[PDB]
Amino acid sequence: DEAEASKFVEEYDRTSQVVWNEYAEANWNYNTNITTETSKILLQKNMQIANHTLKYGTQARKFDVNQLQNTTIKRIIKKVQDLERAALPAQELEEYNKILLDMETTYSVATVCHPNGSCLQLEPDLTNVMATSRKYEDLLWAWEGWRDKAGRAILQFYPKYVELINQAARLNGYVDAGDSWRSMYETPSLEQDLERLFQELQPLYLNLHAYVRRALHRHYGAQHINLEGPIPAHLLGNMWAQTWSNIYDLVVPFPSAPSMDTTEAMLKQGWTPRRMFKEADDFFTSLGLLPVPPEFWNKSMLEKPTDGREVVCHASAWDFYNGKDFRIKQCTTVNLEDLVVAHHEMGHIQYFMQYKDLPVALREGANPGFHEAIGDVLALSVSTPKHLHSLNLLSSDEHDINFLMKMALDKIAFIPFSYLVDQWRWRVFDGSITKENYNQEWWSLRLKYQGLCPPVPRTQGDFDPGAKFHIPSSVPYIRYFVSFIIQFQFHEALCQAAGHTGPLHKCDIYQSKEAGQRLATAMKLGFSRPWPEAMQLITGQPNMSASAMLSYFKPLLDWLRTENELHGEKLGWP
Ligand SMILES: NCCCC[C@H](N[C@@H](CCc1ccccc1)C(=O)O)C(=O)N1CCC[C@H]1C(=O)O
Ligand SMILES: [Cl-]
Ligand SMILES: [Cl-]
Ligand SMILES: [Zn+2]
Repeated sequence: DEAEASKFVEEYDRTSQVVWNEYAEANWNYNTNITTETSKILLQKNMQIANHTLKYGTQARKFDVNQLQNTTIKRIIKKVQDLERAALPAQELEEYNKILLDMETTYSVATVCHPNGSCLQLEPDLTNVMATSRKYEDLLWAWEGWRDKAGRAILQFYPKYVELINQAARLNGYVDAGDSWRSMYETPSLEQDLERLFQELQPLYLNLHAYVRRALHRHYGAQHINLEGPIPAHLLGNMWAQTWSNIYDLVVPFPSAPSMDTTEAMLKQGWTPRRMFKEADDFFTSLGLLPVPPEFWNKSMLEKPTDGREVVCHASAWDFYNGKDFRIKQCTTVNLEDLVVAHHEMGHIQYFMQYKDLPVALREGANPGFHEAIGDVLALSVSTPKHLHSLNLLSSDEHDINFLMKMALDKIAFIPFSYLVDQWRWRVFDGSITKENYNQEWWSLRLKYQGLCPPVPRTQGDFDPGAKFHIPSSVPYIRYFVSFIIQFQFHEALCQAAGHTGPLHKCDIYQSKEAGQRLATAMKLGFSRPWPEAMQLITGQPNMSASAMLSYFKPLLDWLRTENELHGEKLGWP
């Protein structure tokens, strides 16, 4: 029986590599050239890989995992018993695949037009408007328009999507899709753990929220900002107000200390998307980590195509399951924000390369959060004033607070948003939220967690969640909340391993081999062991903890309390 098991695993692995490699190809061609032809081929490739999944999934279920001795074989087989979408009857499977395809296409090709004929795409057009406009009505036009065109257009597909993905989940042993997704963490206390983590960052977020609200009151007027209420969702410099980095100019703690125009600097000295990824590649190798293969530069799409073809711009990293072909798909824009994204994506590629020799079923991060944290960890060091100056993009207490504020506008502001997304989806999946209350419950959470309000009252027909990539693309979001917490835990440990002393925010792990070694040993484990082990390998302890992030921002927290206190700010939104 045990002999049949290891043989099954071997056959599953060698056959999966081939089928998954072929699927990755068709999926890539569609993402990089949305045509009715590539669509048709992809949907056909869907059925083929589903066929393979059903064949081996059916076999795997015949094994009594409880009686399997080898833990690795036991772990792989248990995982293969989950057919995911392939568990759906043929009819439902094709409908589900088409549903997903249509939602993704609808989102990626949506445009917002003016009365003339000027239509803007999300990236970089609408994104730039949200980041640079300081006119309430212009920001509103883009904010509302995007939701009218992308959000509303997804609503017709969602209820069916929810029904089918939940059905698939039940056919695989779970109670609903949310249950299935949370299982990726293999942590029964997950919901409580995440709740405790969120609560620990509340003091910091609430103080940042009040400070920013005051600055907005200063700029947009008392008639448009309630000093004791939520902040209008279109004023944070980002379409989803998930990161507030772009309004740094409106909230700079010490304006007497001017900061260079980072974007102007990159452009001023000919930085290109390729340069950007080359710098990221250099940081990884400096740590002793792996460089991306030559093939990466030849097959990746680092720029928005200008040959008439429509593509999915939303940045992503791809593993073609042959241990050789890895690629990034990003309509890269030359600015600091995308430089961080490039590192984020390169972090995924590094993970792909580190565990490429493990059985395919175990080729994943310790948990989804780990996969998301890698690139961000390095980017933390890249973002330091001193590091940016070494790249010639930049030229002290007050400077520390200014830097910490810039970092907080990104990292701290994101905490409540990254927490909120799946709190909403989990309740949609378990049936607590019906299509009648999709939007209203989304905004109840936007208010409760982020303290934001819609600048325009929502009406029947609106489906704002659909205006956020991950929703129509069906990509879990809690991984980002986990990532933002643990990436600071990783930064703290790697900095200590690198011999750094003094304030954590001043640490730059560039070219530290000790740091790189901890990340490598952890990444090599892939999904072979419970994530707490990878956590231990990197940090010396096994739990998730907000301590590192709180320690990183401690100076800012103190500055924020003193500043908000002297202005008599009322934290929160009664
Ligand atoms: N200026 C846009 C940059 C996007 C980069 C990043 N991309 C995503 C992609 C997710 C994906 C999974 C499977 C298939 C297709 C896509 C990523 O995690 O790399 C992302 O979404 N991130 C990175 C952090 C948070 C989250 C976001 O922006 O909400
Ligand atoms: Cl929204
Ligand atoms: Cl996740
Ligand atoms: Zn990612």
